[PDB]
Amino acid sequence: SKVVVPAQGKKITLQNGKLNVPENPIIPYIEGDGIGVDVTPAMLKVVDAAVEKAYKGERKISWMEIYTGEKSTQVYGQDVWLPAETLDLIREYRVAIKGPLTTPVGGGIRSLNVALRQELDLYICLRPVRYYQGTPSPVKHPELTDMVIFRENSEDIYAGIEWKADSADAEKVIKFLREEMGVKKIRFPEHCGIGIKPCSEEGTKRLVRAAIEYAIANDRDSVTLVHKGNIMKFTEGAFKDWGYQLAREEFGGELIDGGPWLKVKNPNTGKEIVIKDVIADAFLQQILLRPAEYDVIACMNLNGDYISDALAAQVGGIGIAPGANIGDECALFEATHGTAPKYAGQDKVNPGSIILSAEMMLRHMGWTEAADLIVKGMEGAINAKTVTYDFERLMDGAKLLKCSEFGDAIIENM
Amino acid sequence: SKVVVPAQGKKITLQNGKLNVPENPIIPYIEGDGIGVDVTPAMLKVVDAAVEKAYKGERKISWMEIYTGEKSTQVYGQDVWLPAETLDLIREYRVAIKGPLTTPVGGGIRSLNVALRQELDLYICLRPVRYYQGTPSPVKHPELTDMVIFRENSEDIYAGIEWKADSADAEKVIKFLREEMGVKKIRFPEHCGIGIKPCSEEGTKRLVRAAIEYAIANDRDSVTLVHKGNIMKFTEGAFKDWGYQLAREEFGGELIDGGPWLKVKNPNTGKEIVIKDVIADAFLQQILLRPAEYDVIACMNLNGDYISDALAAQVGGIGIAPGANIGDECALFEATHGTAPKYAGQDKVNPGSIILSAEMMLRHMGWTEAADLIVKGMEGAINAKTVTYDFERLMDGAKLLKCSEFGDAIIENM
Repeated sequence: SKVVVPAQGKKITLQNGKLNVPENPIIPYIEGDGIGVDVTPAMLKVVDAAVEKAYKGERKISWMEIYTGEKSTQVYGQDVWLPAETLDLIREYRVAIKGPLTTPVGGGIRSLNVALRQELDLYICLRPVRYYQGTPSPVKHPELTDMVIFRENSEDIYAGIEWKADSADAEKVIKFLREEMGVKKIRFPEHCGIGIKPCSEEGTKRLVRAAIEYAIANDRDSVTLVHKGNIMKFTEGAFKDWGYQLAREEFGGELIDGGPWLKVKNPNTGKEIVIKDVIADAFLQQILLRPAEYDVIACMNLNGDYISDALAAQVGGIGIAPGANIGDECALFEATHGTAPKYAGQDKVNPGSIILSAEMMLRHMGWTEAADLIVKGMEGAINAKTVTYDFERLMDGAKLLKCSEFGDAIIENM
Repeated sequence: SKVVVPAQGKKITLQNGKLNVPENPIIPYIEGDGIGVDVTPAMLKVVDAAVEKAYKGERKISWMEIYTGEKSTQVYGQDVWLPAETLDLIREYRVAIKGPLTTPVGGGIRSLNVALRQELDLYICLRPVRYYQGTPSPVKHPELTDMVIFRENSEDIYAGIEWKADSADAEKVIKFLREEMGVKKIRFPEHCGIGIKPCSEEGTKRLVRAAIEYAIANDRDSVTLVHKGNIMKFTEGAFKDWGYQLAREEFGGELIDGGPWLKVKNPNTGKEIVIKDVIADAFLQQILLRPAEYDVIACMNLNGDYISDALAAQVGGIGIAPGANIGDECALFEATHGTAPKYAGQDKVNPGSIILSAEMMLRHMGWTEAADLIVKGMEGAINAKTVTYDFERLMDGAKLLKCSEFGDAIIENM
């Protein structure tokens, strides 16, 4: 209704579990607030150059701007932060990409990024983190990290189920817990906020299934379920058990030694994938001390959030980390950093996160060639030390490029 | 009743907020399971040598063994994992120290370490992490880390309030949430485990109060409240607001710029302590990229758990990290690592965690001199590269010592 659909261009189609991508697909993009105004132009330009180069003019993306966040209120009016037609247009065109998003405080508005994930049921937050050679790192051996994070997106304490201290609601549920359920375990029941943490069987088996499948499809070496199950037995500990059960039941997993670890034979390469588990706080220690031992990771919403932010910091990629939210019916690729308003409009932030999310988008579309040209470009620009301000501070002998120019530097190394 | 109280020795007394420590105090210690059998002898020996050296024979600790964990079932019978008299004896003698503890699986027994903390209301988990010069680290600059963690111990999802998927209880609370509270936000209400997350005003203001107080008493530069409040507004976000409120209300905090940060003038050194906050997942990134910016940290139970484990890994101290659980009526110092049963009895694990917890014990008792001799010993043994197996693997040119012998090496560098 305020989105203008491209006259040239054809909708991607879902013909039962498989994308049928035309040569001129319409892709919805959300520009993003803050520095989205800098990074999203850089991404449209390098993706265009990568499909122009890989398919020699046969394929072309018809980009369609849709709205969410601060720009949505400037287009539809001050009150609409998430238009109902963004949800419909992402549902319809199947794959979309977005920049950083501002959620307002003061108006009872819950996180717009988590709202897109939940409203569209994009239950997989996929976070690949690997080291790009030559980026400045705080650790001695960043090259040892090559992990892919499957974070569950639709349950955990992120479901937003909570009531304020001293609200009627809070008083009411605390009353139910103490009188009807007999909980004598709340230390101070007055002036007390309450949050609900759900974890279901369906919720964890659909995310773990996608994790093992990813591991078979890419011949990864192991799947690690991380959980804090010693303290949370019926939510986090239920996640590890349902995950091992699904590896037994659906993938024909077998005990290594006398457990708990399983082996799943890859039906294509013949190799064995270890299904193991580690407690979440020991895992935060293990990615730093023994990163080469881990590969595909499956975990719940909050842990997945902490794990990927932590891992993206140790490989030097807080600003070049890609991400995707994948459901059964659509997928949303995204800059995983914030809107950083102080730099907005200055053409200086790193466009690397949304560009590498666009290569995840292209690879998902089946446009592997265009996608390999982007990570080729990326490795070469970073190796050339022809780099953005955030990388140049920490490097010696680098050439400082604006946001837009690092875009050109990715095209030059293609 | 099976503890034998020392014939020589006198109880420490609490004479309103202040410990009155005799020259021959009786200290309860829990030996610990697993490698507790190796580390606790090493600690009794170096603490004895430190008080013998500092006070030239005037002071002496009368050690009293009390029981919890696997050793408790060998002394009181197979069913008693936590004797009621351990709780009483720690309450009574005021300060105790413990080794690692085995919680059994299969018998519905919840974490014995969290049970001691809750049952005794030791609401402060204090975790000091600093780098000891010369220990092998995975990061380029471990020397930049000097932080003290005030983790809340009595609320959060750690209160153990949860019900199994498909249990009657679970069905009942899910029914209450959907019908009486109107929650349409649980994605799959069948086969669903539920955990409760409480956060009260009293609970967070008593921990934040102790954090600021610590900062005044030791002239630390800042107190950072870390929370995941953008998603959990009424538990984690309530923690940051109550913490800033307490810094305004009780410490006379003033706005820096136009907020949110506050300044608290130290009434003894005249210096300004910054009260700031950072989101928990960005913080996990910031301790690795800008560790020199943080100092005292205040946070809830789960975050505090993750933060300290992560920070102890980057300074090389997964096995030499000390810790304390402090309440208004008693304190329990502890090895913060696990029972590691494969090494138990072999005299090879690092006794460093429980020894540095004993220096926290001595400092708490007011025996500062004996306590400075232990960290003097520690720095010198580690600097001598006269070290335990876990440190020697990662170092070149080290001399390998058994557990007991690293104890002697701490006494030799005193």
